[PDB]
Amino acid sequence: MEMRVLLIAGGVSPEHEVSLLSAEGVLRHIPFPTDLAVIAQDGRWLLGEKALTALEAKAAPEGEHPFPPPLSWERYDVVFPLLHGRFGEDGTVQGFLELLGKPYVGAGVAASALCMDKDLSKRVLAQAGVPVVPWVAVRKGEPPVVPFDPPFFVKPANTGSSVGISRVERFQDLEAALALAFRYDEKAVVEKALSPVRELEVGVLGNVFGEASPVGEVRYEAPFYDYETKYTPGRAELLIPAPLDPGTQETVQELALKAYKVLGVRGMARVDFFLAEGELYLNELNTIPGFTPTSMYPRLFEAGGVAYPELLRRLVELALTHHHHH
Amino acid sequence: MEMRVLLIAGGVSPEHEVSLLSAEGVLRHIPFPTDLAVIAQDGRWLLGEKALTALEAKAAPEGEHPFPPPLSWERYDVVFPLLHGRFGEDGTVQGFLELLGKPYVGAGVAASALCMDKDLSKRVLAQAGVPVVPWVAVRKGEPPVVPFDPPFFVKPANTGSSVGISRVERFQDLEAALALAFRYDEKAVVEKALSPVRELEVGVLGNVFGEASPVGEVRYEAPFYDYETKYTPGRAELLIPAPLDPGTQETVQELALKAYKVLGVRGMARVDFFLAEGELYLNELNTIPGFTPTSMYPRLFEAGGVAYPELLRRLVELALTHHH
Ligand SMILES: Nc1ncnc2c1ncn2[C@@H]1O[C@H](COP(=O)(O)OP(=O)(O)OP(=O)(O)O)[C@@H](O)[C@H]1O
Ligand SMILES: Nc1ncnc2c1ncn2[C@@H]1O[C@H](COP(=O)(O)OP(=O)(O)OP(=O)(O)O)[C@@H](O)[C@H]1O
Ligand SMILES: [Mg+2]
Ligand SMILES: [Mg+2]
Ligand SMILES: [Mg+2]
Ligand SMILES: [Mg+2]
Ligand SMILES: [Rb+]
Ligand SMILES: [Rb+]
Ligand SMILES: [Rb+]
Ligand SMILES: [Rb+]
Repeated sequence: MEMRVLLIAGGVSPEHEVSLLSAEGVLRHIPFPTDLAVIAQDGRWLLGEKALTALEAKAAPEGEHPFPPPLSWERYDVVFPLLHGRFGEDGTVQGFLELLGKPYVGAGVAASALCMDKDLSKRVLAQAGVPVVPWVAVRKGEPPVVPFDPPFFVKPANTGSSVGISRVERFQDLEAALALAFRYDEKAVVEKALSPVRELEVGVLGNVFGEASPVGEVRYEAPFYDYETKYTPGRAELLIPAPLDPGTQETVQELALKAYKVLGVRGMARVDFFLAEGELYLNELNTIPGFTPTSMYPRLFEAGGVAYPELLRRLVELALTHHHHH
Repeated sequence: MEMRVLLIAGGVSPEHEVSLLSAEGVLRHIPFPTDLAVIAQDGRWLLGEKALTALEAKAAPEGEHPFPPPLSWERYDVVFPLLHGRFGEDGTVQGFLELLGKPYVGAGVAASALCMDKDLSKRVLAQAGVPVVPWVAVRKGEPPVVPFDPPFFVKPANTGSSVGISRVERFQDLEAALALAFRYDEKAVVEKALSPVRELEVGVLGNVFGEASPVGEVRYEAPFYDYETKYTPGRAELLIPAPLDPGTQETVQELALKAYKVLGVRGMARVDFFLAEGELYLNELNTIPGFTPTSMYPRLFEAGGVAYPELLRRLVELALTHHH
């Protein structure tokens, strides 16, 4: 194999540890020679053997090299950013790689920024006619104006892994939920809580001609699909294909591919939906989905006949056929 | 407080030369010690004396240092990207500066990326209830479907300075218009042309919650506000305050601030509008407006009591305010 890939994991967002878990899964299956670079929680980079050491430790609070790191970029044919959340999944790292001129996996600057913002992505989806849950944006230090009645879900606008998210039952509890959310972002969303709800997820793979995996369903005992439920082995019930009538599954895949085109994604996405009283809502799109042992995206494509090494090989090829097209 | 500013100008977009002219304006009025760095048209950087030489020449086709440059970033307290268009105004350079950790002037990654894309920004604004002209996007290689009558304006979705824009009067000319646009972007927009039309502009200054300048109106003799009209001395007249009914000036300023807040813009924008048959349309936001001798943003704020050195002072201060 002449191909050489640079995997970047870790990061400064609250999903630092999740990103390192995703790295273990990708490195276990990727069929190209791949080097790891870790972004420690302080923003400094660990390279070579120190990055592997940090991987085993499953967290890297302190790094060695201030950005930009002394990394030999010219050794790598493709860069694979596996950095969930702010400063990784939101276009920041993508902007750096664009300036380096390196082919890289996944969505570009604008689609990455847009899909990380739960307010702006919903505006664009709603404008395209995609159903989304009623919501309002709230900015820090500005009084909330919620045209609908609780229960609410309150989120930092740029969150992942359910960090900073509250299920809010009483309006009295809103200001506490917003204040938690504002620990992670200057902007929060307040959404109408669907209850009861089923949670459906579908993977997409492609640049211009996205293709959808089978639909999967998540079930759990907790009050919502929270951080502990997402990453504690065994806690989440991952059902593939979703135990749903085939027509609803078809509508979910159609909506996912529509949203992928509307939001301008490339490389990959995991698209999350809610199903409530027969109605589908697109919840969000994640441009760098998790690859942890409890993550849906590699499992969805496995069920669709795309094995884990093949899935990773296709992501790397799509990175190269995007760049060549310019 | 000590304050040393690093100004970056030039860039790889078609607004390269415009950006160097903006740099001349900024350097003439900025009240802080400021060094220039130039991105040449080939993407390589010029530092120190070679950057000032590039600036004097008003164009830098070739640079010295491949990205990322050996620039002594620690010497600067604030970075001021003055790079108009693709790879300077669209979030890419902002993403690098975010990872560098330095305060920097103007909109962040997401607001920069969205305001540069004429299709995406119209989607968001239209959803938020801001009036915008009818439009469609066209991807390179796909057949356009334009569901309204000509005339049209055809544009690269990422353009600035009117580069690659055509007024299309008949369907037979659409193909040539789109081929022109696709030299500059993989996505084009086709908009319903308003005709006749008046053009209004408002400056915004601030972080997310902005303050609006007076409204200015641009007049010119050319068929539209094109590259030559924009940058040739005397071709464009700025009427400030614009001749509007009082309800209309207020509506323009409210719409600008609403769009600014929805998009989450920081630092500055110049927000452009159309007025046709008494109806307002928001045309675009520019997060790195021009500072050339014929540019409107410094004049809009001059008319609202904010002189040029004070405008630049507030932009640098806003960058630090956000960073803290
Ligand atoms: N409007 C809602 N109604 C019901 N449940 C919700 C709603 N919004 C969020 N949730 C619950 O919170 C979970 C996380 O919300 P969301 O998908 O917005 O967060 P995330 O942090 O972006 O997720 P991921 O880790 O997939 O990136 C959902 O899986 C669901 O359990
Ligand atoms: N829909 C339209 N109807 C009428 N005139 C138009 C329309 N779109 C563009 N124009 C004309 O084309 C000019 C440039 O359009 P636009 O503002 O979209 O380009 P830009 O390159 O982003 O401008 P800037 O240099 O201000 O960034 C307008 O100022 C106007 O003269
Ligand atoms: Mg998410
Ligand atoms: Mg989710
Ligand atoms: Mg513009
Ligand atoms: Mg304009
Ligand atoms: Rb997301
Ligand atoms: Rb809304
Ligand atoms: Rb713009
Ligand atoms: Rb449209």
